[PDB]
Amino acid sequence: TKQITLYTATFSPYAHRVRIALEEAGAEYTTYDVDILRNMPDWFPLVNPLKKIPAMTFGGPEVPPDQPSPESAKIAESLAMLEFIADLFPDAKLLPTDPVLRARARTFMALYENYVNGQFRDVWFLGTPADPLLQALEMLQGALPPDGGFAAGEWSIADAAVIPFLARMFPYLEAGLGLYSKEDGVKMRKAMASERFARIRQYVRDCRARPSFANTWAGDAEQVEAAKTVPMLRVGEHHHH
Amino acid sequence: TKQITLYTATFSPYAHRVRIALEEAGAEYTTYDVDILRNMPDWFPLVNPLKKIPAMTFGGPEVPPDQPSPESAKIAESLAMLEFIADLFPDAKLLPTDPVLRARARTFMALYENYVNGQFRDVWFLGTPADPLLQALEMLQGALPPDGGFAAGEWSIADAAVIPFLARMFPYLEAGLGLYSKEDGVKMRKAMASERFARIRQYVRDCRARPSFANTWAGDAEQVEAAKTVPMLRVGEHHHH
Ligand SMILES: N[C@@H](CCC(=O)N[C@@H](CS)C(=O)NCC(=O)O)C(=O)O
Ligand SMILES: N[C@@H](CCC(=O)N[C@@H](CS)C(=O)NCC(=O)O)C(=O)O
Repeated sequence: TKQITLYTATFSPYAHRVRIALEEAGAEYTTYDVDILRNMPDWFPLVNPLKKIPAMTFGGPEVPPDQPSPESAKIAESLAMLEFIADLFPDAKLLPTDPVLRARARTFMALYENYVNGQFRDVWFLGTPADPLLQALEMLQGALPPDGGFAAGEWSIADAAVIPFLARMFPYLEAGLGLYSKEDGVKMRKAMASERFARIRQYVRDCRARPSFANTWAGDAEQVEAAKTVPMLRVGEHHHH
Repeated sequence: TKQITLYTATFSPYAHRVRIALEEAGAEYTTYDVDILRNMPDWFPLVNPLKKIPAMTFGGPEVPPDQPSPESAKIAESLAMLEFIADLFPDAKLLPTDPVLRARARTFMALYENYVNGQFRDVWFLGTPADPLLQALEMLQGALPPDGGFAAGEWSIADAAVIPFLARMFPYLEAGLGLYSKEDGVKMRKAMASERFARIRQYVRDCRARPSFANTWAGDAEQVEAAKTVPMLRVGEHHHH
Protein backbone atom coordinates (compact mmCIF):
# COMPACT_ATOMS: atom_id res chain seq x y z
CA THR A 1 0.00 0.00 0.00
CA LYS A 2 2.99 2.28 0.48
CA GLN A 3 3.83 4.33 -2.59
CA ILE A 4 6.72 3.43 -4.89
CA THR A 5 8.39 6.15 -6.96
CA LEU A 6 11.21 5.21 -9.35
CA TYR A 7 13.44 8.02 -10.69
CA THR A 8 14.32 6.92 -14.21
CA ALA A 9 16.02 7.77 -17.48
CA THR A 10 15.31 6.06 -20.77
CA PHE A 11 18.91 5.52 -21.70
CA SER A 12 19.84 4.01 -18.26
CA PRO A 13 20.02 0.22 -18.23
CA TYR A 14 20.28 0.32 -14.44
CA ALA A 15 16.89 2.03 -14.21
CA HIS A 16 15.52 -0.34 -16.83
CA ARG A 17 16.30 -3.26 -14.52
CA VAL A 18 13.96 -1.91 -11.87
CA ARG A 19 11.13 -1.05 -14.30
CA ILE A 20 11.20 -4.65 -15.52
CA ALA A 21 11.00 -6.05 -11.98
CA LEU A 22 8.15 -3.69 -11.05
CA GLU A 23 6.22 -4.84 -14.16
CA GLU A 24 6.81 -8.50 -13.30
CA ALA A 25 5.64 -7.82 -9.74
CA GLY A 26 2.37 -6.27 -10.85
CA ALA A 27 3.23 -3.31 -8.64
CA GLU A 28 1.53 0.07 -8.68
CA TYR A 29 4.29 2.63 -9.07
CA THR A 30 5.23 6.02 -10.43
CA THR A 31 8.15 6.82 -12.69
CA TYR A 32 9.77 10.24 -12.98
CA ASP A 33 12.45 11.00 -15.56
CA VAL A 34 15.59 12.80 -14.41
CA ASP A 35 18.06 14.40 -16.85
CA ILE A 36 20.79 13.16 -14.54
CA LEU A 37 23.79 13.54 -16.88
CA ARG A 38 23.04 16.99 -18.36
CA ASN A 39 20.87 18.89 -15.91
CA MET A 40 20.37 17.30 -12.50
CA PRO A 41 17.55 19.00 -10.54
CA ASP A 42 18.64 20.71 -7.35
CA TRP A 43 16.33 18.50 -5.22
CA PHE A 44 17.60 15.22 -6.65
CA PRO A 45 20.24 14.61 -3.93
CA LEU A 46 17.30 14.48 -1.50
CA VAL A 47 16.20 11.21 -3.10
CA ASN A 48 19.72 9.88 -3.76
CA PRO A 49 22.75 11.58 -2.17
CA LEU A 50 24.92 9.55 -4.60
CA LYS A 51 23.30 11.52 -7.45
CA LYS A 52 22.64 8.42 -9.53
CA ILE A 53 19.68 6.98 -11.39
CA PRO A 54 17.80 4.87 -10.53
CA ALA A 55 16.65 6.22 -7.22
CA MET A 56 13.56 4.97 -5.38
CA THR A 57 11.31 6.40 -2.72
CA PHE A 58 9.02 4.17 -0.71
CA GLY A 59 6.13 5.19 1.48
CA GLY A 60 5.76 8.58 3.07
CA PRO A 61 2.94 10.90 2.16
CA GLU A 62 1.82 11.08 -1.45
CA VAL A 63 3.77 13.97 -2.98
CA PRO A 64 4.84 15.06 -6.45
CA PRO A 65 8.15 13.37 -7.34
CA ASP A 66 9.94 16.73 -7.71
CA GLN A 67 8.89 17.58 -4.13
CA PRO A 68 10.16 14.47 -2.35
CA SER A 69 9.21 13.92 1.24
CA PRO A 70 11.85 13.48 3.95
CA GLU A 71 9.58 10.79 5.39
CA SER A 72 9.85 8.33 2.45
CA ALA A 73 12.50 5.61 2.62
CA LYS A 74 15.25 6.42 0.11
CA ILE A 75 16.57 3.28 -1.65
CA ALA A 76 19.71 3.33 -3.79
CA GLU A 77 21.41 0.79 -6.09
CA SER A 78 19.48 -1.08 -8.74
CA LEU A 79 20.31 -4.61 -7.54
CA ALA A 80 19.19 -3.72 -4.02
CA MET A 81 15.94 -2.46 -5.59
CA LEU A 82 15.42 -5.76 -7.41
CA GLU A 83 15.74 -7.71 -4.17
CA PHE A 84 13.48 -5.17 -2.44
CA ILE A 85 10.73 -5.65 -5.03
CA ALA A 86 11.01 -9.42 -4.65
CA ASP A 87 10.64 -8.96 -0.86
CA LEU A 88 7.62 -6.65 -1.20
CA PHE A 89 5.76 -8.92 -3.66
CA PRO A 90 6.37 -12.51 -2.58
CA ASP A 91 3.30 -13.84 -4.36
CA ALA A 92 4.77 -12.64 -7.68
CA LYS A 93 7.60 -15.22 -7.26
CA LEU A 94 10.34 -12.90 -8.54
CA LEU A 95 12.83 -15.36 -7.09
CA PRO A 96 12.61 -19.14 -6.85
CA THR A 97 11.78 -20.65 -3.48
CA ASP A 98 14.42 -23.36 -3.68
CA PRO A 99 17.71 -22.20 -2.09
CA VAL A 100 19.98 -23.66 -4.78
CA LEU A 101 17.86 -22.17 -7.58
CA ARG A 102 17.86 -18.84 -5.74
CA ALA A 103 21.65 -19.10 -5.59
CA ARG A 104 21.77 -19.59 -9.35
CA ALA A 105 19.95 -16.27 -9.68
CA ARG A 106 22.26 -14.49 -7.26
CA THR A 107 25.37 -16.01 -8.85
CA PHE A 108 24.18 -14.92 -12.30
CA MET A 109 23.71 -11.36 -11.09
CA ALA A 110 27.18 -11.41 -9.56
CA LEU A 111 28.78 -12.86 -12.65
CA TYR A 112 27.30 -10.09 -14.70
CA GLU A 113 28.05 -7.30 -12.27
CA ASN A 114 31.60 -8.41 -11.49
CA TYR A 115 32.89 -9.63 -14.86
CA VAL A 116 30.64 -8.45 -17.71
CA ASN A 117 29.26 -5.00 -16.80
CA GLY A 118 32.69 -3.38 -16.50
CA GLN A 119 33.69 -4.75 -19.87
CA PHE A 120 30.55 -3.27 -21.50
CA ARG A 121 31.38 0.03 -19.85
CA ASP A 122 35.02 0.06 -20.87
CA VAL A 123 34.44 -1.09 -24.45
CA TRP A 124 31.61 1.40 -25.08
CA PHE A 125 32.92 4.41 -23.13
CA LEU A 126 36.69 3.90 -23.34
CA GLY A 127 37.04 1.83 -26.50
CA THR A 128 38.99 -0.87 -24.68
CA PRO A 129 39.44 -4.16 -26.59
CA ALA A 130 36.38 -6.21 -27.37
CA ASP A 131 37.87 -9.69 -26.89
CA PRO A 132 37.65 -9.60 -23.04
CA LEU A 133 34.02 -8.53 -23.33
CA LEU A 134 33.22 -11.42 -25.66
CA GLN A 135 35.04 -13.83 -23.32
CA ALA A 136 33.00 -12.53 -20.40
CA LEU A 137 29.79 -12.89 -22.36
CA GLU A 138 30.73 -16.46 -23.27
CA MET A 139 31.25 -17.15 -19.57
CA LEU A 140 27.87 -15.65 -18.71
CA GLN A 141 26.22 -17.61 -21.50
CA GLY A 142 27.72 -20.79 -20.01
CA ALA A 143 25.82 -20.16 -16.78
CA LEU A 144 22.44 -20.34 -18.55
CA PRO A 145 20.52 -23.63 -18.49
CA PRO A 146 21.47 -25.24 -21.77
CA ASP A 147 18.10 -26.26 -23.09
CA GLY A 148 16.31 -22.88 -22.81
CA GLY A 149 14.75 -20.99 -19.97
CA PHE A 150 16.03 -18.16 -17.83
CA ALA A 151 19.04 -17.80 -15.56
CA ALA A 152 17.53 -19.75 -12.66
CA GLY A 153 15.02 -21.70 -14.77
CA GLU A 154 11.86 -19.76 -14.23
CA TRP A 155 12.16 -16.04 -14.88
CA SER A 156 13.59 -14.10 -11.91
CA ILE A 157 15.13 -10.76 -10.98
CA ALA A 158 18.43 -12.10 -12.32
CA ASP A 159 16.97 -11.71 -15.80
CA ALA A 160 15.75 -8.18 -14.96
CA ALA A 161 19.33 -7.40 -13.94
CA VAL A 162 20.97 -8.58 -17.19
CA ILE A 163 18.59 -8.04 -20.10
CA PRO A 164 18.81 -4.21 -20.16
CA PHE A 165 22.47 -4.44 -21.04
CA LEU A 166 22.28 -7.38 -23.43
CA ALA A 167 19.24 -5.93 -25.22
CA ARG A 168 21.05 -2.63 -25.82
CA MET A 169 24.16 -4.33 -27.24
CA PHE A 170 22.66 -5.40 -30.56
CA PRO A 171 21.01 -2.10 -31.65
CA TYR A 172 23.90 -0.06 -30.29
CA LEU A 173 26.36 -2.12 -32.36
CA GLU A 174 24.17 -1.74 -35.46
CA ALA A 175 24.00 2.05 -34.99
CA GLY A 176 27.77 2.28 -34.39
CA LEU A 177 27.30 3.78 -30.93
CA GLY A 178 30.41 3.57 -28.77
CA LEU A 179 34.07 4.58 -28.76
CA TYR A 180 35.46 1.20 -29.89
CA SER A 181 37.20 0.89 -33.26
CA LYS A 182 35.62 -0.08 -36.54
CA GLU A 183 37.58 -3.33 -36.41
CA ASP A 184 36.17 -4.20 -32.98
CA GLY A 185 32.67 -3.22 -34.03
CA VAL A 186 32.90 -5.68 -36.93
CA LYS A 187 34.34 -8.30 -34.60
CA MET A 188 31.55 -7.92 -32.07
CA ARG A 189 28.76 -7.89 -34.67
CA LYS A 190 30.17 -11.06 -36.31
CA ALA A 191 30.67 -12.78 -32.94
CA MET A 192 27.23 -11.98 -31.61
CA ALA A 193 25.69 -13.37 -34.83
CA SER A 194 27.91 -16.51 -34.78
CA GLU A 195 27.04 -19.99 -33.49
CA ARG A 196 29.30 -19.32 -30.47
CA PHE A 197 26.58 -17.02 -29.15
CA ALA A 198 23.40 -18.81 -30.22
CA ARG A 199 22.37 -19.48 -26.58
CA ILE A 200 22.63 -15.88 -25.45
CA ARG A 201 20.71 -14.76 -28.58
CA GLN A 202 17.89 -17.13 -27.52
CA TYR A 203 18.07 -15.72 -23.99
CA VAL A 204 17.77 -12.14 -25.29
CA ARG A 205 14.80 -13.07 -27.47
CA ASP A 206 13.12 -14.87 -24.58
CA CYS A 207 13.53 -11.95 -22.16
CA ARG A 208 12.48 -9.38 -24.79
CA ALA A 209 9.34 -11.33 -25.57
CA ARG A 210 7.94 -10.80 -22.11
CA PRO A 211 5.55 -7.88 -21.58
CA SER A 212 7.82 -6.56 -18.83
CA PHE A 213 10.37 -5.81 -21.58
CA ALA A 214 7.99 -4.49 -24.22
CA ASN A 215 6.31 -2.17 -21.74
CA THR A 216 9.64 -0.72 -20.49
CA TRP A 217 11.45 -0.32 -23.84
CA ALA A 218 11.10 2.77 -26.01
CA GLY A 219 11.92 0.79 -29.17
CA ASP A 220 15.34 0.05 -30.63
CA ALA A 221 15.58 3.32 -32.61
CA GLU A 222 14.24 5.43 -29.74
CA GLN A 223 16.66 3.80 -27.31
CA VAL A 224 19.54 4.52 -29.70
CA GLU A 225 18.49 8.15 -29.81
CA ALA A 226 18.29 8.37 -26.01
CA ALA A 227 21.74 6.86 -25.81
CA LYS A 228 23.15 9.49 -28.11
CA THR A 229 22.30 12.05 -25.38
CA VAL A 230 24.85 10.44 -23.04
CA PRO A 231 27.89 12.75 -22.92
CA MET A 232 30.46 9.95 -22.67
CA LEU A 233 29.10 8.58 -25.98
CA ARG A 234 30.86 11.40 -27.83
CA VAL A 235 30.05 11.14 -31.55
CA GLY A 236 33.14 11.05 -33.78
CA GLU A 237 35.63 9.75 -31.19
CA HIS A 238 37.18 6.27 -31.31
CA HIS A 239 40.02 4.53 -29.48
CA HIS A 240 42.32 2.05 -31.13
CA HIS A 241 44.72 -0.67 -29.98
CA THR B 1 21.37 -32.40 6.08
CA LYS B 2 23.15 -31.50 2.85
CA GLN B 3 26.89 -31.05 3.21
CA ILE B 4 28.58 -27.67 2.80
CA THR B 5 32.21 -27.44 1.71
CA LEU B 6 33.84 -23.98 1.48
CA TYR B 7 37.08 -23.73 -0.48
CA THR B 8 39.02 -20.98 1.23
CA ALA B 9 42.32 -19.19 1.75
CA THR B 10 43.38 -17.23 4.81
CA PHE B 11 44.49 -14.09 2.98
CA SER B 12 41.21 -13.90 0.99
CA PRO B 13 38.63 -11.38 2.21
CA TYR B 14 36.10 -12.84 -0.22
CA ALA B 15 36.37 -16.24 1.42
CA HIS B 16 36.36 -14.63 4.85
CA ARG B 17 32.94 -13.18 4.08
CA VAL B 18 31.49 -16.64 3.72
CA ARG B 19 33.19 -18.11 6.81
CA ILE B 20 31.69 -15.30 8.88
CA ALA B 21 28.21 -15.99 7.56
CA LEU B 22 28.54 -19.73 8.11
CA GLU B 23 29.57 -19.10 11.72
CA GLU B 24 26.64 -16.72 12.27
CA ALA B 25 24.26 -19.32 10.78
CA GLY B 26 25.51 -22.04 13.11
CA ALA B 27 26.02 -24.17 10.01
CA GLU B 28 27.86 -27.48 9.88
CA TYR B 29 30.51 -27.15 7.18
CA THR B 30 33.98 -28.10 6.02
CA THR B 31 36.69 -25.67 4.97
CA TYR B 32 39.47 -26.65 2.58
CA ASP B 33 42.38 -24.36 1.83
CA VAL B 34 43.42 -23.79 -1.78
CA ASP B 35 46.69 -22.13 -2.86
CA ILE B 36 44.79 -20.45 -5.64
CA LEU B 37 47.28 -17.70 -6.59
CA ARG B 38 50.48 -19.77 -6.57
CA ASN B 39 49.65 -23.43 -7.09
CA MET B 40 46.09 -24.19 -8.08
CA PRO B 41 45.25 -27.92 -7.97
CA ASP B 42 44.30 -29.43 -11.33
CA TRP B 43 40.89 -30.50 -9.93
CA PHE B 44 39.90 -27.03 -8.69
CA PRO B 45 38.12 -26.02 -11.94
CA LEU B 46 35.67 -28.82 -11.19
CA VAL B 47 34.41 -26.91 -8.19
CA ASN B 48 34.72 -23.47 -9.78
CA PRO B 49 35.49 -23.11 -13.49
CA LEU B 50 36.19 -19.42 -12.86
CA LYS B 51 39.19 -20.61 -10.82
CA LYS B 52 38.40 -18.29 -7.92
CA ILE B 53 38.15 -18.58 -4.14
CA PRO B 54 35.74 -18.90 -2.45
CA ALA B 55 34.04 -21.84 -4.07
CA MET B 56 31.31 -23.90 -2.45
CA THR B 57 29.89 -27.36 -2.95
CA PHE B 58 26.49 -28.23 -1.55
CA GLY B 59 25.01 -31.68 -1.21
CA GLY B 60 26.12 -34.71 -3.13
CA PRO B 61 27.75 -37.68 -1.43
CA GLU B 62 30.32 -37.06 1.25
CA VAL B 63 33.76 -37.04 -0.42
CA PRO B 64 37.19 -35.59 0.43
CA PRO B 65 37.30 -31.95 -0.71
CA ASP B 66 40.14 -32.68 -3.16
CA GLN B 67 37.89 -35.33 -4.81
CA PRO B 68 34.83 -33.20 -5.47
CA SER B 69 31.75 -35.00 -6.66
CA PRO B 70 30.11 -34.03 -9.97
CA GLU B 71 26.82 -34.52 -8.06
CA SER B 72 27.20 -31.61 -5.63
CA ALA B 73 25.81 -28.21 -6.50
CA LYS B 74 28.63 -25.81 -7.33
CA ILE B 75 28.04 -22.29 -6.02
CA ALA B 76 30.24 -19.38 -7.08
CA GLU B 77 30.56 -15.74 -5.95
CA SER B 78 30.85 -14.74 -2.32
CA LEU B 79 27.76 -12.50 -2.15
CA ALA B 80 25.61 -15.21 -3.75
CA MET B 81 26.90 -17.55 -1.04
CA LEU B 82 25.96 -15.06 1.68
CA GLU B 83 22.40 -14.87 0.38
CA PHE B 84 22.35 -18.69 0.05
CA ILE B 85 23.35 -19.17 3.67
CA ALA B 86 20.64 -16.72 4.76
CA ASP B 87 18.17 -18.75 2.69
CA LEU B 88 19.33 -22.07 4.17
CA PHE B 89 19.19 -20.89 7.81
CA PRO B 90 16.14 -18.64 8.11
CA ASP B 91 15.95 -19.11 11.87
CA ALA B 92 19.43 -17.56 12.22
CA LYS B 93 17.98 -14.23 10.96
CA LEU B 94 21.00 -13.39 8.82
CA LEU B 95 18.87 -10.71 7.15
CA PRO B 96 16.13 -8.58 8.66
CA THR B 97 12.54 -9.54 7.94
CA ASP B 98 11.42 -5.98 7.20
CA PRO B 99 11.74 -5.15 3.45
CA VAL B 100 13.19 -1.64 3.98
CA LEU B 101 15.78 -2.90 6.49
CA ARG B 102 16.68 -5.75 4.13
CA ALA B 103 17.16 -3.16 1.39
CA ARG B 104 19.57 -1.23 3.64
CA ALA B 105 21.62 -4.43 3.84
CA ARG B 106 21.55 -5.01 0.09
CA THR B 107 22.35 -1.37 -0.63
CA PHE B 108 25.32 -1.42 1.76
CA MET B 109 26.73 -4.51 0.02
CA ALA B 110 26.30 -2.78 -3.35
CA LEU B 111 27.92 0.42 -2.10
CA TYR B 112 30.93 -1.55 -1.05
CA GLU B 113 31.18 -3.69 -4.18
CA ASN B 114 30.54 -0.86 -6.64
CA TYR B 115 32.33 2.14 -5.05
CA VAL B 116 34.78 1.03 -2.33
CA ASN B 117 36.36 -2.27 -3.29
CA GLY B 118 37.85 -0.99 -6.55
CA GLN B 119 39.40 1.92 -4.68
CA PHE B 120 41.01 -0.50 -2.21
CA ARG B 121 42.35 -2.41 -5.22
CA ASP B 122 43.73 0.72 -6.90
CA VAL B 123 45.55 1.88 -3.78
CA TRP B 124 46.83 -1.51 -2.60
CA PHE B 125 47.70 -3.05 -5.98
CA LEU B 126 48.59 0.03 -8.04
CA GLY B 127 49.63 2.61 -5.44
CA THR B 128 47.29 5.24 -6.84
CA PRO B 129 46.47 8.19 -4.58
CA ALA B 130 44.57 7.46 -1.41
CA ASP B 131 42.17 10.41 -1.42
CA PRO B 132 39.50 8.73 -3.62
CA LEU B 133 39.60 5.68 -1.31
CA LEU B 134 39.16 7.83 1.80
CA GLN B 135 36.28 9.61 0.01
CA ALA B 136 34.65 6.25 -0.77
CA LEU B 137 35.11 5.10 2.80
CA GLU B 138 33.49 8.31 4.10
CA MET B 139 30.56 7.60 1.80
CA LEU B 140 30.28 4.03 3.11
CA GLN B 141 30.59 5.30 6.68
CA GLY B 142 27.75 7.72 5.90
CA ALA B 143 25.43 4.80 5.16
CA LEU B 144 25.80 3.39 8.68
CA PRO B 145 23.30 4.36 11.38
CA PRO B 146 25.18 7.31 12.95
CA ASP B 147 24.31 6.58 16.57
CA GLY B 148 25.47 2.93 16.45
CA GLY B 149 24.61 -0.52 15.17
CA PHE B 150 25.41 -2.56 12.09
CA ALA B 151 24.62 -1.70 8.48
CA ALA B 152 20.93 -2.62 8.65
CA GLY B 153 20.61 -2.15 12.44
CA GLU B 154 20.89 -5.72 13.65
CA TRP B 155 23.86 -7.68 12.34
CA SER B 156 23.27 -9.07 8.84
CA ILE B 157 25.15 -10.59 5.91
CA ALA B 158 25.97 -7.00 4.84
CA ASP B 159 28.45 -6.84 7.71
CA ALA B 160 29.89 -10.23 6.74
CA ALA B 161 30.38 -8.79 3.26
CA VAL B 162 32.28 -5.68 4.38
CA ILE B 163 34.25 -6.43 7.57
CA PRO B 164 36.88 -8.64 5.92
CA PHE B 165 38.07 -5.74 3.82
CA LEU B 166 37.93 -3.06 6.52
CA ALA B 167 39.51 -5.38 9.11
CA ARG B 168 42.51 -5.99 6.85
CA MET B 169 43.07 -2.29 6.24
CA PHE B 170 44.51 -1.36 9.61
CA PRO B 171 47.08 -4.16 10.01
CA TYR B 172 48.09 -4.01 6.34
CA LEU B 173 48.70 -0.28 6.71
CA GLU B 174 50.68 -0.85 9.91
CA ALA B 175 52.87 -3.34 8.03
CA GLY B 176 53.22 -1.01 5.04
CA LEU B 177 51.94 -3.82 2.83
CA GLY B 178 50.69 -2.61 -0.57
CA LEU B 179 51.98 -0.58 -3.49
CA TYR B 180 51.21 2.82 -1.94
CA SER B 181 54.13 4.97 -0.68
CA LYS B 182 55.08 5.64 2.92
CA GLU B 183 53.64 9.13 2.49
CA ASP B 184 50.21 7.78 1.50
CA GLY B 185 50.48 5.11 4.22
CA VAL B 186 51.00 7.79 6.83
CA LYS B 187 48.16 9.80 5.37
CA MET B 188 45.78 6.85 5.46
CA ARG B 189 46.76 5.86 9.00
CA LYS B 190 46.30 9.42 10.25
CA ALA B 191 42.95 9.76 8.48
CA MET B 192 41.67 6.43 9.76
CA ALA B 193 42.58 7.44 13.33
CA SER B 194 40.99 10.90 13.03
CA GLU B 195 37.51 11.94 14.19
CA ARG B 196 36.46 11.98 10.50
CA PHE B 197 36.45 8.18 10.72
CA ALA B 198 35.34 7.56 14.29
CA ARG B 199 32.11 5.91 13.12
CA ILE B 200 33.76 3.33 10.84
CA ARG B 201 36.27 2.56 13.61
CA GLN B 202 33.34 1.80 15.89
CA TYR B 203 31.88 -0.36 13.17
CA VAL B 204 35.09 -2.34 12.74
CA ARG B 205 35.40 -2.86 16.48
CA ASP B 206 31.76 -3.93 16.72
CA CYS B 207 32.13 -6.47 13.92
CA ARG B 208 35.49 -7.80 15.17
CA ALA B 209 34.12 -8.30 18.64
CA ARG B 210 31.65 -11.00 17.46
CA PRO B 211 32.71 -14.66 17.71
CA SER B 212 32.13 -15.06 13.96
CA PHE B 213 35.11 -12.75 13.38
CA ALA B 214 37.35 -14.11 16.11
CA ASN B 215 36.78 -17.69 14.96
CA THR B 216 37.60 -16.89 11.34
CA TRP B 217 40.60 -14.57 11.83
CA ALA B 218 44.14 -15.87 12.12
CA GLY B 219 45.22 -12.82 14.15
CA ASP B 220 46.55 -9.54 12.75
CA ALA B 221 50.20 -10.67 12.46
CA GLU B 222 49.23 -14.02 10.96
CA GLN B 223 46.90 -12.36 8.45
CA VAL B 224 49.67 -9.94 7.40
CA GLU B 225 52.00 -12.91 6.82
CA ALA B 226 49.37 -14.65 4.70
CA ALA B 227 48.81 -11.45 2.71
CA LYS B 228 52.54 -11.26 1.96
CA THR B 229 52.09 -14.50 -0.07
CA VAL B 230 49.77 -12.62 -2.47
CA PRO B 231 51.61 -11.82 -5.73
CA MET B 232 49.75 -8.58 -6.46
CA LEU B 233 50.65 -7.17 -3.04
CA ARG B 234 54.31 -7.29 -4.16
CA VAL B 235 55.86 -7.39 -0.69
CA GLY B 236 58.79 -4.97 -0.57
CA GLU B 237 57.61 -2.93 -3.54
CA HIS B 238 56.10 0.57 -3.57
CA HIS B 239 55.12 3.02 -6.29
CA HIS B 240 55.73 6.72 -5.72
CA HIS B 241 53.71 9.59 -7.24
N1 LIG C 1 25.58 0.95 -9.23
C1 LIG C 1 24.47 1.78 -9.68
C2 LIG C 1 24.84 2.39 -11.00
C3 LIG C 1 23.87 3.45 -11.38
C4 LIG C 1 24.51 4.40 -12.39
O1 LIG C 1 25.62 4.43 -12.61
N2 LIG C 1 23.60 5.30 -12.99
C5 LIG C 1 23.97 6.29 -13.95
C6 LIG C 1 22.95 6.42 -15.05
S1 LIG C 1 23.04 4.98 -16.13
C7 LIG C 1 24.09 7.63 -13.26
O2 LIG C 1 23.23 8.03 -12.68
N3 LIG C 1 25.33 8.32 -13.39
C8 LIG C 1 25.52 9.58 -12.78
C9 LIG C 1 26.83 9.70 -12.02
O3 LIG C 1 27.54 8.72 -11.88
O4 LIG C 1 27.12 10.81 -11.53
C10 LIG C 1 23.16 0.97 -9.72
O5 LIG C 1 23.24 -0.22 -9.88
O6 LIG C 1 22.09 1.54 -9.57
N1 LIG D 1 33.69 -11.89 -7.27
C1 LIG D 1 34.40 -12.86 -6.50
C2 LIG D 1 35.80 -12.38 -6.20
C3 LIG D 1 36.62 -13.59 -5.87
C4 LIG D 1 38.11 -13.37 -6.05
O1 LIG D 1 38.54 -12.53 -6.66
N2 LIG D 1 38.96 -14.28 -5.38
C5 LIG D 1 40.40 -14.20 -5.48
C6 LIG D 1 41.13 -14.42 -4.14
S1 LIG D 1 40.93 -13.05 -2.95
C7 LIG D 1 40.82 -15.29 -6.46
O2 LIG D 1 40.50 -16.36 -6.34
N3 LIG D 1 41.61 -14.91 -7.59
C8 LIG D 1 42.04 -15.80 -8.61
C9 LIG D 1 41.71 -15.22 -9.99
O3 LIG D 1 41.12 -14.16 -10.14
O4 LIG D 1 42.06 -15.86 -11.01
C10 LIG D 1 33.63 -13.17 -5.22
O5 LIG D 1 32.93 -12.28 -4.75
O6 LIG D 1 33.72 -14.29 -4.76
